[PDB]
Amino acid sequence: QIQTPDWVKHAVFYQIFPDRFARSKQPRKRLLQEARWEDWDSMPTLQGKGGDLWGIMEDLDYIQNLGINAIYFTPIFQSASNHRYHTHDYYQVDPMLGGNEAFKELLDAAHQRNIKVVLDGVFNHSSRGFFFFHDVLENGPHSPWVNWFKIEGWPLSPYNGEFPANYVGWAGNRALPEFNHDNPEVREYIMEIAEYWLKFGIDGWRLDVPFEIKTPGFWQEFRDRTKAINPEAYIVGEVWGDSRQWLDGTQFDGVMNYLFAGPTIAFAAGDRVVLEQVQSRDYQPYPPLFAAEYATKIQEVLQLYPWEIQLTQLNLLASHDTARLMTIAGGDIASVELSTLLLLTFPGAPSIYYGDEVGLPGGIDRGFPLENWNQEIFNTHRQLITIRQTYPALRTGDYQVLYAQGQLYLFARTLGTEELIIAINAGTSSATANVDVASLHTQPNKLLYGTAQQLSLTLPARSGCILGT
Amino acid sequence: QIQTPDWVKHAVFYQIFPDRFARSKQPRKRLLQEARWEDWDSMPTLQGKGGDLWGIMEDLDYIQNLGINAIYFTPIFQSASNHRYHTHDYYQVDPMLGGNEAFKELLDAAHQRNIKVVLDGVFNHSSRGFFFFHDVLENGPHSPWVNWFKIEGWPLSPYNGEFPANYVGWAGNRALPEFNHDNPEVREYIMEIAEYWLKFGIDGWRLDVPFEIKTPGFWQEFRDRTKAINPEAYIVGEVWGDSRQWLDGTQFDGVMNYLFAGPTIAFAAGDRVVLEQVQSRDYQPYPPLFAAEYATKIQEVLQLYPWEIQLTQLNLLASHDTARLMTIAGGDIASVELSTLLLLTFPGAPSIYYGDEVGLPGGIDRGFPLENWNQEIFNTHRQLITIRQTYPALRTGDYQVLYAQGQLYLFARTLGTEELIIAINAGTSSATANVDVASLHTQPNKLLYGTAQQLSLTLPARSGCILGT
Repeated sequence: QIQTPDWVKHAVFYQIFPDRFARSKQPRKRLLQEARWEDWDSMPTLQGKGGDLWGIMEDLDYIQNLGINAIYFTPIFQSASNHRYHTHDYYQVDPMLGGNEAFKELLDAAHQRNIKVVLDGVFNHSSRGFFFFHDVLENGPHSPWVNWFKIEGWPLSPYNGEFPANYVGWAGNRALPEFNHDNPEVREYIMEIAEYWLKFGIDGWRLDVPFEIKTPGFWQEFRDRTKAINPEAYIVGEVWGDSRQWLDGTQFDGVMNYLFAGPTIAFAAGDRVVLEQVQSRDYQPYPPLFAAEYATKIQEVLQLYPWEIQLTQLNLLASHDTARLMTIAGGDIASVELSTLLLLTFPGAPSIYYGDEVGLPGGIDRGFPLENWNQEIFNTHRQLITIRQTYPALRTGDYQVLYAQGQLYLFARTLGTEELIIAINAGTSSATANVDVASLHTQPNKLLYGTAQQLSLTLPARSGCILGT
Repeated sequence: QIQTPDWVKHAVFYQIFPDRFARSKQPRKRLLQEARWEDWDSMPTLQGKGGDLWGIMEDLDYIQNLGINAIYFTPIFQSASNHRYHTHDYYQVDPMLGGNEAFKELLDAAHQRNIKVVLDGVFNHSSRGFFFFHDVLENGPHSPWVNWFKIEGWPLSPYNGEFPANYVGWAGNRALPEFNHDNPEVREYIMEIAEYWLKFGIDGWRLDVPFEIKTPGFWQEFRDRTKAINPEAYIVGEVWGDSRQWLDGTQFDGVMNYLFAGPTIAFAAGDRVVLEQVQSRDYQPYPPLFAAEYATKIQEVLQLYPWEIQLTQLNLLASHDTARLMTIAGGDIASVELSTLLLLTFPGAPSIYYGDEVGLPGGIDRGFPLENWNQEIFNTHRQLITIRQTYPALRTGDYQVLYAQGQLYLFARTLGTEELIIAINAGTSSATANVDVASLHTQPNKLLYGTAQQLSLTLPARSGCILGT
């Protein structure tokens, strides 16, 4: 029977790019932990400004105060500088980020505050330094691990672009050599990595481009071993698109729901979306949508997966891969507030991208959020998160479209007695809706957010509200 | 005040090339420890014959029975296949050898039997996969570790021999990129590696080509930190030649005494040395020596270093780097027995190269000794080791040349009351010596080995003996 972690159904996730989050407020002995202070100046690399895991641990005050109870990262394992997606050693948190020691301290500091931590697993490819590929570059045909990868001919040309690489790399890039997952050895190796970190204490896995590993039975085994070590462990696939193939209950607990992000932005932002700023590969926040259109595709999205899994989906509006919220919408604040509102009132776990909560800009490849806040946008986030953690219906309640006409959208979230009405007016003019709400046994008349069985609801332009009771 | 480990002064060392020592007598789950047996056949690399650390642990019976009480290895850290001297990760025992787990079991099994273990430290250079060099190959000029190595210009050509590497490699080889030890960071990194394994439990360090690291103060610091973790830890430099520079008491406890090996072989083997089989870079077992000549250069070698250090020298007759004993002497058994005799009766710790003890051949680049023994040569070894562990004088006693004329050599080892006379007749004919031995207070007349104050000693051709009392 389909079962997903319960803590996830009630969590608020917060995606961090550690390299560019926060510096520690203290001089840190990263890498060379034994080095004495007198030598500090002699050591240029240690002495002299990127973000690290110390930093995040130090800013747990801020993160918790925002209302966050679970942070998940981009890839943090040892890898070359500015290339965290080209794994060198999966068993080691990168030295510059503070290594396993710094990670262990952050991990404990988080758990002490009851904040979960999920890591990114880049298992489709590694790097040219990854040990077993290293052995292949050194021994060629004689290397015993040739069959661990996808070699096409000899000789290989790892670094000289003037000659054919002769081995398959992600997106045709030599620095991203792919794994031969069909090989039961490669598979066993991936599984053992997954198990290790769960034993270490992480609260589960983000899966990078998991749809590339096509070996049948691969992800069910992944789920089996994973849950074996931690039955409450959260397995999220980063998949852009219909993810039914992996959401049958035997693989992931959910995916990063870009199917939610596209329509939500296309409706809240409308024709204000800055096209040259949309990572069209991930989501489609265009063409602009009218209330009735947002309503049908949203319901279509809500009946795509089993309800238990829908509740553990990772809803988002941005990621390391896309532009920030303020940027995708040409600085239109209302687009941010309206979008965030739909995000924090959607069934499934919400995910806030670090920086968005302070109105920080960001195109498709900026950081250090705690360094000019957009107070308004910040308050919208904190307040909405408090409200989501205050009413169970907003987390695991059902979802009912009440009204969707023109540019005005109304739906209700209900759990037992609790009934909440959420309204969105994406239009440039004030609007009112007359609705026959006989599906509700109460009459939500109290404003829990914003300003505003027969109901007459009037909303100001580009505004949303939450009605309680 | 100069002080070296005491256990070393009474140990008998046994040099092993793990890859080619012994296979485990059991199917082993190296690398993928979690893999289930049903998959064994699906895993070609695991299922299908090199030596490993399991194997050595299983053959501790044999090693201890030989009389060995300390084994030291060639490089065993993670590295490409057939290239153990090109380190990939210093913090990991190579997967194929059984990893840290297998090493941990061998380490404990040895210590339970009171047998020490010394590892080889290759700190002058690493490999192209070594993480920080990896970062340099990936980021070039922008890599933050450029100054960790010896880059000469851009761009670098790591694997394409048709273009200049542009970075310094050991002996001009690109696969062996050198470290910039002058960099206090590189140095701190080396030191931390050294400390780690000592904390792990190893009984000290063999230092590979340490004379290449010229940074002043480097080896004194190495000694300081090392002994800090384990005051009884054995620091041996692999240096071929006058090692006074490093044997002043602030650096090594001793070196692999090739200054002993050269003359010893040149005398015991004489013109039977097979020139095309001598690694002339390490030692010079030519031209052949007459007794009187062996005597003067041996005394010259015995007054080269402080006595406390001479007692912890690692005397040997062969290494991974040279030809085996049976091979260097054209299969002349007497050369082996005579040489081994001089080795086991010399002041300082003796080192036996695995295979030599069974007459195994070996040119300058064969293994698996426990697989046709030369019983005679084996008995000579075991017996001589038993005799060395039986009389303290043979270990830490003084050294006095009694007679050296023609092809007949006599010396005594004395400790307190104990006085031992060792005789060598390298000649092809029977010989007798008349000596005035007034330096001794006893008259050694008992044969403890071999067949034979005024003394008349007669020795058969190509033979040696030990006289007790």
